[PDB]
Order: sequence, then C-alpha cells, then structure tokens
Amino acid sequence: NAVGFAPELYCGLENCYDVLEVNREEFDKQKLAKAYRALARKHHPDRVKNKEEKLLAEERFRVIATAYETLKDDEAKTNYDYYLDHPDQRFYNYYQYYRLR
Ligand SMILES: [Cl-]
Repeated sequence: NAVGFAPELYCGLENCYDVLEVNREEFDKQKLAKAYRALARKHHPDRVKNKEEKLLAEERFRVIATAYETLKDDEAKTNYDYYLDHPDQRFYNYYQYYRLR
C-alpha cells in the first residue's frame, strides 16, 4: 500500500518490484536482471529523437535504475522488504536507507 510509502525513499510512491514487473514472492536475481535490462532499453533516451522526449525518457529511466539498484543489492533488498513490511517504523526505515548510501 503506497500510502505507507515515503516519496523520498527507494522508488518513491511506486513499489520497486512493480516498477520492474517482477514478483516479490517469485524473485530471483536472474529474472530481476532480465527485467531491468529490457525496461532500461525501452526507456533509454537514445531511443527518442527530440530533446524534450529524451528528458522524459531519462526521468523514467532513473526510476527503473533505482528499482534495480534497490533489489539487486542483497542488503538494500533486505532493508526494502523490511520497509514494505513495517511502514510504521519510520525512523528505522529512513535510517537504514540513508546508512547504506
Ligand atoms: Cl513518487
């Protein structure tokens, strides 16, 4: 439930698993990498000609890359899953996010 999310953490008001169209319950790193590479290709700014559309592509690309960075790193993913599961533990979740970075 994205009402429990903080805009400044992780994928903001999207769930990073949803961003990459991967399933938390059927997760593995092979599937995650394939999903990232396909969506990164799709949203890459080289694929569009004009300056304004390239900015819009970069905007989305940033989210795709954040989702992959969060889920591919074992420690970040453990922190992320805890955050999803414990939205009321605000200080702890913020601390773990910023500590890792
Ligand atoms: Cl957001």
